[PDB]
Amino acid sequence: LDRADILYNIRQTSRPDVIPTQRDRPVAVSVSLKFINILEVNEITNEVDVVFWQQTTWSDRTLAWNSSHSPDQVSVPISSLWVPDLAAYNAISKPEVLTPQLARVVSDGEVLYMPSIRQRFSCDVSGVDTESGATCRIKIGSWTHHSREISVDPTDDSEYFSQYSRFEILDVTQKKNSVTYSCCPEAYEDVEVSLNFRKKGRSEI
Amino acid sequence: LDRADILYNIRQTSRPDVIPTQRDRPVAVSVSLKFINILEVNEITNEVDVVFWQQTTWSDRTLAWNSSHSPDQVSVPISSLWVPDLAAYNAISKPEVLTPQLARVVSDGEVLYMPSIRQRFSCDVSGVDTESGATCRIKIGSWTHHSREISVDPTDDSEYFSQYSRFEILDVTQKKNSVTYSCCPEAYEDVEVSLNFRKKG
Amino acid sequence: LDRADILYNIRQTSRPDVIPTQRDRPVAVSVSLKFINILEVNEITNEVDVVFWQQTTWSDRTLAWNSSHSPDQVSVPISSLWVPDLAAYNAISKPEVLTPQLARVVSDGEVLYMPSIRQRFSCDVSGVDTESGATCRIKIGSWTHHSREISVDPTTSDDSEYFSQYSRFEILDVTQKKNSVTYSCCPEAYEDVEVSLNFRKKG
Amino acid sequence: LDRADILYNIRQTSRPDVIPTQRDRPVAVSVSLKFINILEVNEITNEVDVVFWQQTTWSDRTLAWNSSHSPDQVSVPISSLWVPDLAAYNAISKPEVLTPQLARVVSDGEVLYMPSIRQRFSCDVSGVDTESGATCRIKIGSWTHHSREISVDPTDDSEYFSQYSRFEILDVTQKKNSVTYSCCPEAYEDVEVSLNFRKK
Amino acid sequence: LDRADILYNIRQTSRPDVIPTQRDRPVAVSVSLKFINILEVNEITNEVDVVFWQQTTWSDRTLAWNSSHSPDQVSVPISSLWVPDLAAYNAISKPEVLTPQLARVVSDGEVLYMPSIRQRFSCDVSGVDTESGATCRIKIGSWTHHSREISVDPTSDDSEYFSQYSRFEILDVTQKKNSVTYSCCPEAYEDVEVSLNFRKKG
Ligand SMILES: FC(F)(F)c1ccc(OC2CCNCC2)cc1
Ligand SMILES: FC(F)(F)c1ccc(OC2CCNCC2)cc1
Ligand SMILES: FC(F)(F)c1ccc(OC2CCNCC2)cc1
Ligand SMILES: FC(F)(F)c1ccc(OC2CCNCC2)cc1
Ligand SMILES: *[C@@H]1O[C@H](CO)[C@@H](O)[C@H](O)[C@H]1NC(C)=O
Ligand SMILES: *[C@@H]1O[C@H](CO)[C@@H](O)[C@H](O)[C@H]1NC(C)=O
Ligand SMILES: *[C@@H]1O[C@H](CO)[C@@H](O)[C@H](O)[C@H]1NC(C)=O
Repeated sequence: LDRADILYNIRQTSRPDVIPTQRDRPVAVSVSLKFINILEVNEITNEVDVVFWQQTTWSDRTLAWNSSHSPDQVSVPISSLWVPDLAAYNAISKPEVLTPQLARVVSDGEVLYMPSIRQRFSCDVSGVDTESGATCRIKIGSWTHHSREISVDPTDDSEYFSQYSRFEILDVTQKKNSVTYSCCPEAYEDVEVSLNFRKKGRSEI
Repeated sequence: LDRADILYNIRQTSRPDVIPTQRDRPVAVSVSLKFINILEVNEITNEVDVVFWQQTTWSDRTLAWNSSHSPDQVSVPISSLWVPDLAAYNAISKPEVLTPQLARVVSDGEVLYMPSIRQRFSCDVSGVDTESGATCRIKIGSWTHHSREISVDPTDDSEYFSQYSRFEILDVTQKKNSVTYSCCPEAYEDVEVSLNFRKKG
Repeated sequence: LDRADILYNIRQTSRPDVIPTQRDRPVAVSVSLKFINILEVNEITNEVDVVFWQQTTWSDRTLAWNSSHSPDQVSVPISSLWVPDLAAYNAISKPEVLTPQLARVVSDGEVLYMPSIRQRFSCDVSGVDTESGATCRIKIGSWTHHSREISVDPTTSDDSEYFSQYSRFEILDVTQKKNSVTYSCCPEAYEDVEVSLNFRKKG
Repeated sequence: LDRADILYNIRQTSRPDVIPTQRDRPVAVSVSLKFINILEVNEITNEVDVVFWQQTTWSDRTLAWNSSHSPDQVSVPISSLWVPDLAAYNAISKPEVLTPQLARVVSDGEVLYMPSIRQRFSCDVSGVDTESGATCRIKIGSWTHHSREISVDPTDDSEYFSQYSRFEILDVTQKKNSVTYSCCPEAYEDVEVSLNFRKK
Repeated sequence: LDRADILYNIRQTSRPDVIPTQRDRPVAVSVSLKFINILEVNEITNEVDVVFWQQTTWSDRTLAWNSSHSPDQVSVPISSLWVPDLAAYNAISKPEVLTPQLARVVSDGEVLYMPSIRQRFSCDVSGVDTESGATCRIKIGSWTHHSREISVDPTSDDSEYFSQYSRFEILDVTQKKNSVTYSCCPEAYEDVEVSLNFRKKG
């Protein structure tokens, strides 16, 4: 197969509305945020404006092809794929996608989607101007798929962080959690990302 | 049936433009706001910028399937479903939907749609910096379907509200009302949501 | 007929690009603004930010059905209908439509479309802080259809009936009058409704 | 023919990606800006926010019909027409179109497209608070078509300016410019609009 | 062939989702920024708002036609073409495209795409108010195609198209080839690093 044949097959049999569950087991979605910049912090309102790469991986076996004498991977527009309906539960702006909306599909059906996102959050900005810094927690999970349909798992903290930010990263921790909504008995899995950061140049003058 | 068959059937037959009235009774729509954040308040202009989850449920029997050896629920893009034409009558900004535009459909045709919305309102902000706080009333009902076509029913306070807001919720009440427009004799049902909130000390 | 049949017929025979003229008479479009809020006023720049319901009615006989044992009215997405190409000639922002983009269609082909719009205008804000107030004129007409294709008419109810009690401003008077403009370029006249909003800052 | 038949024919045989050149002559595009408002001026940054009607006309003979017992003109959505790929070379914001995106098509194939646009420009704002005023020059041309494919020609310009603006128009001049760049052998046309305005 | 036939052929067959690799060589993409304006600079936050022409060229032989008694070039909407998935790795805003989204296609399959973009960047603004000025580095490369699929190469006066009305002036522009690696994957991504040396006029 060549790239043209693989992309044709995906475009033609793309069920983007259909979650690719295998034998009624959940789709395992891995999520890791790589922080690139912290642009605005407001200690009065407890709001932060951040740029991050949202590394997202899952399997969709309906995409798979025989890689013998074929590409091992192709770039696919996400409009041609099912993508997990992830939301940041404490976002106060829509995610602004800064990058081309293409995912990488591996011949075994693994999908890697990593948009660069600018987004504003409600989180704890207290201590940003101190040595120990602020800890802003961001919670990401499926909006509509509970734990029997989607599982969410986490996958240098400053490796891609801008050296030119007014802020610096002290630590990033990413832990699995579970939330319940009042309407409904099912739990939703989430990743809770704790961004420990502080303002550069905190000497009193 | 599997998910692929159910979603195919819904996409092919759901009639998103067709209100799913049964035997000329109104469609019963339930609406409840869960307040998540209060972002900006202006006591001079009487404007508030709020984030809320708009829990919306109704029945559409045209979506129903036999759940024997089948999923009991599916996630469906709202572009493939009829959705009630709800509007906040005192909104001064378009609703900004922060979440994926998917609804949950149950095999009996019950639909659950709960977008996270950021929206600005004209309401009473007087007393926000006092112990008793401000009471901002938000009115939500059908833009085009009167009470013979859509009924709106409300059916805890602070449960999902951000601990990091500058504001705190003292009380939320959600009560059924009716409005009439000058053009037309028919009443439109609404839910009136009273948000009692104050600036934290 | 049921709602499903009527909406199917409209969706299938919808010519949304085709003005529904009858026997080469103009389409009579009625426009009435119901002011809901005055949000920002700048007396230096002569700019106002207003929210209004734009009550818009016209006839499209291609939509009509026999109402015997049928609904008298249905809700239709405006993407399935011809709608008049109305513009506010002194708007300085795009109209922000706050409401679901549905119209009501009556079995005789009458259409009622009433979006809630937030929009900014260039108009006379002088006198806003006085007892007699400011008079801001908003002109709304067809962008491309002259008077032989579209006529715009005010309708024949309290000016403040839907106006927010929480606005910093109050309405003293609203008048809505028919106006015609003829440009040097072109022989044809373009109709508008001129809406005069007399308002002031509350004491 | 009636309006329904003409609009059907246009929608069905619309090649909106195909420039309507006749016998390898350029498409003659006329552009005139009618200034409506000057909203924000910054003399420090040399930026202005303006509202104008962009009167745009050209011929597309593929649209033409016999006007005997037929309308002389119809309103057509611009998504059903070829439109010139005009850009304002000194714009610093996307054009905000304030009006319905319809053009008028005449039975001889003339197209009249006149959007109301709000747009921000980088131009000379120096002297805005003086008697002689500022002169802000706006250059509009085809982004991808050289002079053998599109010619741009100027066609009152101040007549419909808002009496309520903080600013007033002293003069508008609109001239043709033809530019050959070092990169490329072909000439590109533009219209250069000089807006002489001042604070009242 | 006339323009209508060429544009019909491209619209029917161009495969915009398909990278036009020849015999498993990478697609050679040339990228050069022409700076038009510097609109806002913040020395505290190290942010700049810039307008530039992103001159972008590559070959797609699936677009080619016989130019005998035919146009040598046509204008094509980029929705009908494969375009490289270029991103500015240090952008902090979406690219605002100010121009019609059309490319020029030459009869040999060369594509020339040059959008005018307004975009905000995180870069070194230190020294902007000094004689030596600031040097702001912008890195542009493929978001999803590594060096075996896309190669990036740089291709007049640095101020030739720069606005005389900017508060800033350009001292120098240099454009060099580099490579980046991401943690997920062993493969390198080629980029152009554009160094904009500029200062405040006043
Ligand atoms: F002011 C008010 F709340 F009492 C009110 C709200 C809405 C309203 O009419 C709407 C009914 C749905 N379609 C048209 C507008 C009348 C009064
Ligand atoms: F300025 C002018 F005289 F050149 C001019 C102005 C307007 C015009 O047509 C208007 C009437 C139809 N709706 C908006 C444009 C033609 C010429
Ligand atoms: F600089 C350049 F070589 F990249 C370049 C410059 C100008 C140019 O054409 C102009 C006229 C047509 N619209 C774009 C600018 C093309 C390339
Ligand atoms: F920071 C940096 F410049 F060193 C850098 C930039 C980009 C990068 O990886 C991207 C390559 C294409 N896929 C998305 C990530 C790694 C480092
Ligand atoms: C993949 O292709 C190879 C080589 O042609 C062959 O061994 C095999 O049939 C294929 N594998 C599967 C699982 O279909
Ligand atoms: C539903 O499923 C069961 C199991 O096959 C079937 O026997 C029954 O008739 C069905 N009933 C309805 C009403 O769908
Ligand atoms: C292109 O067409 C011309 C004229 O019809 C013909 O002479 C020639 O063989 C063609 N050229 C190529 C390289 O195919």
